Amino acid sequence: TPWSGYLDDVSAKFDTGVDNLQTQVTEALDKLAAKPSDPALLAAYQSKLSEYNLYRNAQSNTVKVFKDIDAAIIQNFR
Amino acid sequence: TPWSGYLDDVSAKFDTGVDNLQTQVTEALDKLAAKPSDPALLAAYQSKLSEYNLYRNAQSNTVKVFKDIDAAIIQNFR
Amino acid sequence: TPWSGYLDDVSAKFDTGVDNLQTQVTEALDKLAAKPSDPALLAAYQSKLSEYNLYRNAQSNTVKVFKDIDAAIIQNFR
Amino acid sequence: TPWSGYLDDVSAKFDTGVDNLQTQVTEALDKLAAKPSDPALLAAYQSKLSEYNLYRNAQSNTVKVFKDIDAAIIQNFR
Amino acid sequence: TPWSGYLDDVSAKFDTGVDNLQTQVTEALDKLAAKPSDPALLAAYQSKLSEYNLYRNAQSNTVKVFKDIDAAIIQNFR
Amino acid sequence: TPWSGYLDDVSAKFDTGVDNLQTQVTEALDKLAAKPSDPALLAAYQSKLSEYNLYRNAQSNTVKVFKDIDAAIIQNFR
Amino acid sequence: TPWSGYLDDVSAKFDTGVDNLQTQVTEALDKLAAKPSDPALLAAYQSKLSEYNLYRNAQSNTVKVFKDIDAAIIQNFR
Amino acid sequence: TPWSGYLDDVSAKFDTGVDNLQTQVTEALDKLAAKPSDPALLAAYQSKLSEYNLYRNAQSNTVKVFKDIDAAIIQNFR
Amino acid sequence: TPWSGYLDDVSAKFDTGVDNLQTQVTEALDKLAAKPSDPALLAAYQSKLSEYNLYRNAQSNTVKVFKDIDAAIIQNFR
Amino acid sequence: TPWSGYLDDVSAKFDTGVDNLQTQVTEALDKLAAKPSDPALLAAYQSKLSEYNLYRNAQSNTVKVFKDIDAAIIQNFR
Amino acid sequence: TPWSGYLDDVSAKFDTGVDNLQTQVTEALDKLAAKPSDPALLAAYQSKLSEYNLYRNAQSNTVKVFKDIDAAIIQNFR
Amino acid sequence: TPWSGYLDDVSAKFDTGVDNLQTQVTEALDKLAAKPSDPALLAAYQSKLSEYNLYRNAQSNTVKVFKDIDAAIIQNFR
Amino acid sequence: TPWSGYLDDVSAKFDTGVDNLQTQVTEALDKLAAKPSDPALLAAYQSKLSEYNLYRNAQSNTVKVFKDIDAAIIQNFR
Amino acid sequence: TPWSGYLDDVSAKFDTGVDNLQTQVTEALDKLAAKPSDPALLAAYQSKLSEYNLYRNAQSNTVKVFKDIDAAIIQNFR
Amino acid sequence: TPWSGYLDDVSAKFDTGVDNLQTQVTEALDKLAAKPSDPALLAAYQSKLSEYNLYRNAQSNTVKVFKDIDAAIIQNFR
Amino acid sequence: TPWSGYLDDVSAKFDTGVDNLQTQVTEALDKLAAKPSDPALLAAYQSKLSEYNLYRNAQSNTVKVFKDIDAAIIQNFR
Amino acid sequence: TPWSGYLDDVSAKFDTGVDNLQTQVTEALDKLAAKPSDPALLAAYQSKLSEYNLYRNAQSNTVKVFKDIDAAIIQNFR
Amino acid sequence: TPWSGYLDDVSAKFDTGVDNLQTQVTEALDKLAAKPSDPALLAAYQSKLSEYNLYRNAQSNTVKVFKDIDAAIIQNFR
Repeated sequence: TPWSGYLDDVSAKFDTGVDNLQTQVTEALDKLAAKPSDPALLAAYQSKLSEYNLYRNAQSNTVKVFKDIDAAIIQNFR
Repeated sequence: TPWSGYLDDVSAKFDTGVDNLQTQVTEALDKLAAKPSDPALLAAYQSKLSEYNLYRNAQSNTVKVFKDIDAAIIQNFR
Repeated sequence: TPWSGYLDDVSAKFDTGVDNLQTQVTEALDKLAAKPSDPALLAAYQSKLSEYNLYRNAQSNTVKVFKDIDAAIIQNFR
Repeated sequence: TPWSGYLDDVSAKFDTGVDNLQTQVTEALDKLAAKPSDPALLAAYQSKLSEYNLYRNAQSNTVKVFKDIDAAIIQNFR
Repeated sequence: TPWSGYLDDVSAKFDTGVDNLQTQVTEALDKLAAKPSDPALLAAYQSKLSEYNLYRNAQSNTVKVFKDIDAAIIQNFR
Repeated sequence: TPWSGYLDDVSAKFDTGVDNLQTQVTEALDKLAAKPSDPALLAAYQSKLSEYNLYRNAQSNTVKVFKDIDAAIIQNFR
Repeated sequence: TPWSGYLDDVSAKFDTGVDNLQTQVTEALDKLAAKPSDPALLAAYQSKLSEYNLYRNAQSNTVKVFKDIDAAIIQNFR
Repeated sequence: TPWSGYLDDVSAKFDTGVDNLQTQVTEALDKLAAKPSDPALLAAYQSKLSEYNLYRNAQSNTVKVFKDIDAAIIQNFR
Repeated sequence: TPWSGYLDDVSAKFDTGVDNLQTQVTEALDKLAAKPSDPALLAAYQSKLSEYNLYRNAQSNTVKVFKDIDAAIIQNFR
Repeated sequence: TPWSGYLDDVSAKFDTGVDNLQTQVTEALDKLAAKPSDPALLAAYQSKLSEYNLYRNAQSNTVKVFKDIDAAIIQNFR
Repeated sequence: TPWSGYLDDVSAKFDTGVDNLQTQVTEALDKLAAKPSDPALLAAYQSKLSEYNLYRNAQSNTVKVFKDIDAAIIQNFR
Repeated sequence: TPWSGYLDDVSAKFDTGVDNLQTQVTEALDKLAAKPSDPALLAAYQSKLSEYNLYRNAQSNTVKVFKDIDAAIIQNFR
Repeated sequence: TPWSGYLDDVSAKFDTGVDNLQTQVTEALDKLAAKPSDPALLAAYQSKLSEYNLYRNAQSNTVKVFKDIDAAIIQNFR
Repeated sequence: TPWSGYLDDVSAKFDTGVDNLQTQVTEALDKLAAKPSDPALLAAYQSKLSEYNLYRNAQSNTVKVFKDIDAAIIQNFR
Repeated sequence: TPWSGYLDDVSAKFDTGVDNLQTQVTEALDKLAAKPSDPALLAAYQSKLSEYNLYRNAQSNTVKVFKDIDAAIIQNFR
Repeated sequence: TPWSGYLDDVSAKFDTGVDNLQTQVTEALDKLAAKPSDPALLAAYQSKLSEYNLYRNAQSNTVKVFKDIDAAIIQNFR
Repeated sequence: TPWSGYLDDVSAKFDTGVDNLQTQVTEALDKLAAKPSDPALLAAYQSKLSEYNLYRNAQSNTVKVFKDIDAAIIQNFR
Repeated sequence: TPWSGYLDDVSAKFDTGVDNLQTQVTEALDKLAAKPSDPALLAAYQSKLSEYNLYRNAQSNTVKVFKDIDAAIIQNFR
């Protein structure tokens, strides 16, 4: 079993919270790259890519805050 | 069950809001391509295609706004 | 009763200040998705969506300022 | 009964002063990780996380001051 | 009473400024569709439709400007 | 008498510098909404609205600079 | 009568120096939360909030300096 | 005296530059509407209307450029 | 073997997704330049060129988004 | 050797694709100007001139599209 | 003699570099407003206005860069 | 005569070094607030405000350094 | 000597490139207005007017392109 | 020998990469200004000008990216 | 067997408490250096590196405190 | 053999992790500068340059973090 | 001979490392201010100004680091 | 042979432990000062300078500790 600290648990709640968004973006890209002119594939890939962008930004900026909550507590040990 | 975020729900409200506009445009194109000289088929395909254009533009520009509402909130985490 | 700090009160003043803007945007989207070609539904949804964008941006950037007012006071404890 | 000194009492006044902020941040993270694109979940998680940051900073910098009040009195015993 | 923000008030000044232009275009269309060969109905419907086009364009581009005035002020909070 | 700090004085110099631009835009909108097809009302409202846009942007970006001049001086107290 | 030391007097000179800035920010927030799209309410709340930020930072960093002037004198008793 | 900014002065240079073109178009329309078959009235109204079209287009596109010169300077304040 | 990062893989999925669209546009141009008056060559070159335009725009705007997803994560390292 | 970019190569494929259409139009004009009443010279010059018109329009509108494909890629560098 | 810092000297090099472009635009506007239908006045005013636009944009964006060169040096004093 | 220490002399060298920059910014603001659409007033106020920002930052960060040079010498008395 | 920027030089290359086309159109109009029934004057005025139309369109659309080349470079200063 | 940094080398690779495109555009303009009605000169000048536009845009946006690669490394020195 | 004092035991509790965080950071760096554009590798390396930073800071500041607890006891021997 | 510390090893893992990205960007620039109008060269250079940007940012921000991990340990020696 | 410490030598290595970049920026500004519409002068001034920005930032942030290396050694004298 | 005490041996273990870091920083500065815009020279100089900073801080804080170990033993002679 690999070790997971608290920032790993905060980061992996977004990983387990979305089910297969990492797959659905790669699947919708492979459908779009086969035919980049279908409106139904562009509108589906816009929605999946614009959610993967907000997924990664929320999952990164949350880890950045809890790292700043912790580093300001460890600063007060000494 | 495939995962659906909030931009998927906003995009699929237009998908479920129109019933079979994705079908009616493809059906009216197949009737028009068989006979591209009937005024009744041209006038019916003009109406269906000009609604599919506004369908896709509204469904795309709405996802683009809610992606900008969200990305300016996630910007304020840190 | 759930706990509410000062940034919750600042954030919920915008929530209680608008009455049902969270509802009126979802209602106007459901009317627009049923018929994305009516000018009266597009002009009503433009106004509601452009107010929900300014609602969320003002409600987020205000919380961000009061969080920076507070964190610069707590910095001066030690 | 576990022993609690004076710095434990100062630290646990913040723990008992907030009711369930340690829970509400973990609950709002679990709601946000399931859907990191809802503006209502981002705006609620911004407020809860920005209060948990000020909670921990005030609860840490207060313990640090009272530890410096005490260590400068114990310095004057000898 | 439904909530109305400032962009709703700017949009509804055009709605209340014209009296029944939303009705007069629908009435003139119903008179024209019954007989699309009368010059008096075509010349009356041209005038009503060409005013409804300028009505919607002015009512939309004004909301778009005041949304850009506001979003550049909210940008300067932080 | 309400209190006015230095950023209030900088903001209200633009308010007192224009005489009744806040009125002239609302007056020209009410004349335009009554008849959104007159070229003389559109050309007068374009000029008033394009000045109100530059009025608010200059009045906001100036307050933002003097707030950054001050916050970098208060940073140097400690 | 509650006791007030010298750092209370330095802190309350800023409290009595501004008249009702603690009120004017809460009043301007309540006007802005009712309508977060009025440029006149955003420009007035920007000025009041950007003064309350400099008010609290100056009132905190001044107390921090006089606490360091005093603690370096009390250090020289022994 | 009503206030006039710089875009008002640029717009009113076209207003004062033509003398009574706003009158001469309305006068030539009233002469043409009384008799829309005189070649001398049609040829005079063609010239006046085709100058009023270029008058309004030049007076509008000039205000639009100077509004873009200014907004790109105010962008560089911050 | 040349190195390929993740943006190379996203860009080359469009390259491998279309088979020989880079060839079919150059072949249809060489057939059209030999005879730019055949309707069958113009209608075939319109379809191929209008797909190569959407191919390059989708393949470029996708790389631009994933470059912005990544640069906002690398921003949060420090 | 003069330099030739990609738009030069696209433009010169039409130049090399037609053999001597730039010559055949000038030759057929010189034969027609010597005798502008021969039906065989008018019918031959109609065909050559109507092909030179479609030659230049296709050769110009193709360069215009590839210039818009490129400028939207260079837009995504930054 | 009025004081001139380095950003004044950078801004006034554009002012002294053009001779009377601030005059030539106002002169060409006064000639165009007297007759907004002369092609020779429109083509001369297009050239003067399109140079005044690039004059102000270059003169503003240069001051903005040297202000950012300086503010990043003054940041390194402390 | 008011007393002036060494940090007063360092701070007032910037005050006497600029002649009337405290006046020229207030004069250029009063000219800009009367007409916030003139490019010549915006470009002059950009230069004056961007110099007043660097004036105050250099005059503050220099006092902050000499206060740290001195406080580390007074630390070595005992 | 009047100042001439680069767009003046591009515009005046067309002015100096044609010799007296501005004169020859005015001369051919004065000959045609004296007798608007001579085929030799109509055929000469058709050729001169149809060249003055292409002269002004090429001289205007070239200035418009070089103004867009420049404004996209000045955009990249900051 | 004049000094050339890395952004000079990136900018001058486009300068040396095209041979005489700066000359060929000025030569094709001088041929077009002498006769702005020849289709062969318009079609040759369209190709040269549309390549000079993409030349300058690529040469500018590349320098802008490498300036942003460098400024984010120099940011990490301190 | 190497000797381990009490500060070694406090330091090695963090070493044995994390399992292979010293390995997982080096493994995630080697995966990221092979492809520094994958969002899944950047988001995984952000979490591992931000935990290794808090690991080392907590493991260092704890040893620093227990070294100060001990040195103030050994000071009281004599 | 040149000396390499730990930050050299962290920096050179990105150097050895990409194979010849420092070469492929310089090769793709030399191909693009020879012809800055080919869509295939622009789309290949966009991908290589957007990966070199993320390469340098990740390789710089990682060295910056490990320098801050180390400097906070060396701070705890004394 | 003026005295030069080690930070003077570090600062003047950038001064002697660039040859005449302080001159080439002032020369390119004087050429650009004479004609702020030439693309060749804008593209040359963009490259020189964007190198002078990185010159001053690297030359300032390096002096700032070596001043922090030294001040942390002089801190350890006592 | 110059005399070397124990603190000289502790200080010179860092001097002999790094091979030519005192040279590699001076060599990388001389390469960077010749061209302060190359990303490869900035990224190499960042790594060398950030190691020279940790080299000097570790080599200074170690001498400071062993000087405090010794001075507390010499204190116990009498």
